[PDB]
This record gives sequence, C-alpha cells and structure tokens, in this order.
Amino acid sequence: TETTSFLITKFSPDQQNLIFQGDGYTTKEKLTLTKAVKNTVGRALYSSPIHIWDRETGNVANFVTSFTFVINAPNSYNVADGFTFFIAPVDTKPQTGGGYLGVFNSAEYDKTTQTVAVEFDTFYNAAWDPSNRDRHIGIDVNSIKSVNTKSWKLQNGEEANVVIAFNAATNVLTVSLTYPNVTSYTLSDVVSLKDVVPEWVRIGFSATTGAEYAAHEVLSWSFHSELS
Amino acid sequence: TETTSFLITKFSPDQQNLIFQGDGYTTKEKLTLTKAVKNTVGRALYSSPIHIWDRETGNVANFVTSFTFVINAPNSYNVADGFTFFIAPVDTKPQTGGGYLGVFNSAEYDKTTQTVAVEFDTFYNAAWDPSNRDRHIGIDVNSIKSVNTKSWKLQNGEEANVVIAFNAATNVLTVSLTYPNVTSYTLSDVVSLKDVVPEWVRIGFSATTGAEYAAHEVLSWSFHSELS
Ligand SMILES: OC[C@H]1O[C@@H](O)[C@H](O)[C@@H](O)[C@@H]1O
Ligand SMILES: OC[C@H]1O[C@@H](O)[C@H](O)[C@@H](O)[C@@H]1O
Ligand SMILES: [Ca+2]
Ligand SMILES: [Ca+2]
Ligand SMILES: [Mn+2]
Ligand SMILES: [Mn+2]
Repeated sequence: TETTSFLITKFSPDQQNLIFQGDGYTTKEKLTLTKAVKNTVGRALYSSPIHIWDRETGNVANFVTSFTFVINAPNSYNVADGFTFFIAPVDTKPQTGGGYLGVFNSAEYDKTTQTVAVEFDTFYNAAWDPSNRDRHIGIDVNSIKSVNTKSWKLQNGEEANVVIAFNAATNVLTVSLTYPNVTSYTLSDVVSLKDVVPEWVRIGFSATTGAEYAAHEVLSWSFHSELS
Repeated sequence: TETTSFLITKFSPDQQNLIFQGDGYTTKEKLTLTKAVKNTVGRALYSSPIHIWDRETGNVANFVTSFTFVINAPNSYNVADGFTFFIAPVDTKPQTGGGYLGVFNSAEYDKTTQTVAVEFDTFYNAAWDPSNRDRHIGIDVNSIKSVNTKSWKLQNGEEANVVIAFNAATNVLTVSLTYPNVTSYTLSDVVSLKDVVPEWVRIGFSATTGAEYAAHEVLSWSFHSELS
C-alpha cells in the first residue's frame, strides 16, 4: 500500500512544495496561473511524483482532488482560454499555449503526450471544440479534442468548487463543478489510466490566454491518492 | 491550513517519491541505507519539502511519523554507527560520516546546521557519547552531542517499531521504540523547532558505518504534518 495526500487552504508567497512553470506564482493567499494578459501560460505542479499505478500487480490508484478556482475576465464576453487539472509524466513541461491550454499539441490522439486533463474551456476553437460554441467542461486524453464535454455557464468572478474523483475498479473519472448561486455540473467517462500515463506522474494546474484573455486563479487545493 | 501525509508499506525498485543520497537504495521491498561494509553513508529523503512552521502567524506544525527498521550486524558485539530520522533544510546533503551519522559535523552547537535528529546510536564515541558506553536513543539539536538520551538494548536483526511525535502546543518531541519480544523504550524533551529549523524542510533517514559496521534498512514509513 502506498498513499499520498496534501491540503493547502491558503497559498503562501514561498510555496516550496509546488513547481511553477510559465507565469505561475503565489500571491495574497492565491495561486495565480495567468494574469489578464494576452498570450501567456501558467502551470503549477505538486513537487512529489505520485504512484498512480503498479507495474508489479497492475493495480491502479483511486484518487480524488478538490480545488476552488476563479476566473476574472475584464470583459465578460471575451474570455480565453481556460484552466485545466492534469496528470502527466514527472518531467512534464508546458506544451502549446492558447487554445491548447499549455498541455497538448494536437487535436489528433498522440499517445506520446501521456497526459489526461480535465478542462474548463472558455473559448470556442472551431477546429475541435463543440459545435454549439458553448464554454464547457471536458475530459481530454492525449488530445485537445475532448472525449466528452458538458456545457457550462461561466460565472465571471465567482469561485467554483471542483471535485474530481477516479475509481480504480471501474476506470471512471468523474468531475463536478459547483457555484454557490447552487448551480452544479457533472461529467463522467471511463479513462484507462494504466494505458495512457506512466506509473509515476506529477499533477498540476494549467491555464493559458491567447488573443483573448482573463486571470486564472486557484484558492485552495487538496489531493488524496491510494494505491493498494 | 497545510497538511502533508504519505504512507509506504512496501518500497519499489524505482521509488520516485524518495530522494536517495550516498549508498541508499531500495531492494527486496525494503529501503536499504547501508550494507554491512565499512565507512559508508546512506540517506533517503521524501521528495516534497514540508511546511514546518510559519513566520507571519508564528504557527508551528504538529507531526507524527511511524516506521519499522532493522539493524543487521554480522557480529552483535561489534556494531556501528547508527540510524537517524531527521528534519533539515530543503537543500540538505550528507554531512560527516562515522559517528557523526551523516547529519552533523561536530559535538559543538552549530546554529547554521539547522538540523534536528533522533538517533539510534550503536557505537560509543568517547568524545561525546554517554559515559556509561550504552547504546542509546537521543534527540540531537544542531549537534551530535544529544540534548537528552536513553539507554537502549539493540536486538540484532529484529524489527523495531518507532513513532516520533511533535506536539506544537508544548514543543514536546517524543520517541517510542518497541521490539516484538514486548520491550519498549520512550524518550522526550522540548525542542523549539521554530528556532532551530527553517520554515520549509525535508525529512528523512540517515545511517552510517565506519571502522565497525552493520546493515540499516527501513521496512515501512508514514508521515503526517499539519500546520494551522
Ligand atoms: O485566445 C483565443 C485564441 O487566440 C488565438 O490567437 C490563438 O491562436 C488561439 O489558440 C486562442 O484560442
Ligand atoms: O564505526 C565506528 C567508528 O569508526 C571510526 O573509524 C570512525 O572514525 C568513527 O567516527 C566511528 O564512530
Ligand atoms: Ca477552446
Ligand atoms: Ca556514537
Ligand atoms: Mn475544449
Ligand atoms: Mn549518541
């Protein structure tokens, strides 16, 4: 048995258990991924690698993470590009920015990326996003074109509580986003972790801007995993 | 609030959430610090830095750690040097070996060392060890000359269960050691953690051999800290 857990309900300016990439940094008790500026990327990784699956027994870890995040766009009508929670190899670095959200590089399935991300996409990219042009929650597996998505109305400036759980027995990854004014969205899909990501991974957040922009922030974060 | 927990009941050939130094490695499901050879040092740290106290609030964290260890001396009469569980600055590296247990450099107090350790000393070093020449458990603070100690009879090759707990309210550090055949030892003292170590630290194990030697292995390890 191997387990990993942490809880940070307030971020300090010298948060040494996180690995920052791009414009990502801590300030005023909040983790800032990107400011409201064009063409940036911000990423934050928890320092310790997680044992997501066991090569020897073939076991896969059960896990759940919770975080509260806020998106502040100066113009409630022009918002881009989004925020994501992602599971990737330990040595992971920012990928394509803008619509790619700093985690992927193509709309085509690329097994070499070995990355699963749960996106909060705020800008319609015609080449791969849902035709309805709605902002949405989506589950990505080695591609920026989600395997499943769910419309979501962004409440500019409001904090959203997100819970992402993965059940090892069913291979179901569930996502839930709740706003206080009480509006909730849920989305599920079967992800076969053991065949997408390496057995040791790093988890983090990622947010990007492009021609359109907004400030992406995390105010608290917990994670708990258990590999038997 | 900031909490960090982890539990490993079986070590893997590639235990990526641990940082090894000296001859420390994992094999046969155990963490091996030193083999039964002369003059070696082996350390293992948890990859993620821990927030042990906070300057702006003045708050210090409560923590507990449980581990099982084994010392195998080829000859129960000639055994050295010892094993330690320690808290030190994030960038910590192996220090002087032999009777300095890979954690300190002298028997004189040295503030820049910023290291608190709990030793399981199996060799009598005339210049600083307790005059009775007894194997002992000690609480070291910025010096290899323990602040407090307690005689301990080594049970060669046997599994020892240890619990080291720090109570932030009273600043009391307590250590307990138990052998199957049920022999127990306990020691405690008040350590002002906030005055000795930095805000962020890394925790781990250390073991060393010198002219006299023995194998030091850890069989399981859990840790939990909570800073309000
Ligand atoms: O910011 C909105 C959009 O800006 C464009 O300039 C980027 O090429 C595109 O990837 C992004 O989605
Ligand atoms: O191994 C037992 C002893 O061996 C000596 O050679 C080392 O100098 C000393 O530090 C150590 O305590
Ligand atoms: Ca998009
Ligand atoms: Ca000694
Ligand atoms: Mn999308
Ligand atoms: Mn001693």
